[PDB]
Amino acid sequence: SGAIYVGNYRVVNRHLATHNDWANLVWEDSSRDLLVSSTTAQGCDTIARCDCQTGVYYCSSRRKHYPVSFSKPSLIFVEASEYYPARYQSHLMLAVGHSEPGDCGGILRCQHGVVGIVSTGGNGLVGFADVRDLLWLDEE
Ligand SMILES: COc1ccccc1[C@H](O)CN1C[C@@H](C(N)=O)CCC1=O
Ligand SMILES: [Zn+2]
Repeated sequence: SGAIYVGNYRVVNRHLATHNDWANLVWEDSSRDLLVSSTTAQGCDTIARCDCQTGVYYCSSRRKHYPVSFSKPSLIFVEASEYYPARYQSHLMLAVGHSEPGDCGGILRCQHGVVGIVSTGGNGLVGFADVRDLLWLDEE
């Protein structure tokens, strides 16, 4: 589990969104595994606006932050889970790292700010849903 709190937005994995998220919906995209809801309180996270390919992510199944090298956002085939059919997930970045299904939500960050959140993985892989192209998270 986990979310990004930027401005008056909450960014979560679409597959982990709550009823309150769906009842206060700003935007959702199944192909990216992302959903954004509105918040009453202002958040403290800042979004990175860059093309970094190195950063650090939080892994809840190890209580640890790991430094990683990761691929550029791409269209990558993801194996069937309890949330999605085997399919093509867009704007996904992969790295070598430990990951398990409850780790979705952990933040990946670079020197510029938050890059994205854990969305996939398995066999020493971890996939991150990028958020750096969502420029509207910085306003309104
Ligand atoms: C962190 O992910 C894992 C970890 C260990 C093993 C397998 C995985 C999966 O890739 C994660 N997965 C895919 C998600 C998606 N974005 O399509 C939907 C829900 C899900 O369980
Ligand atoms: Zn960066």
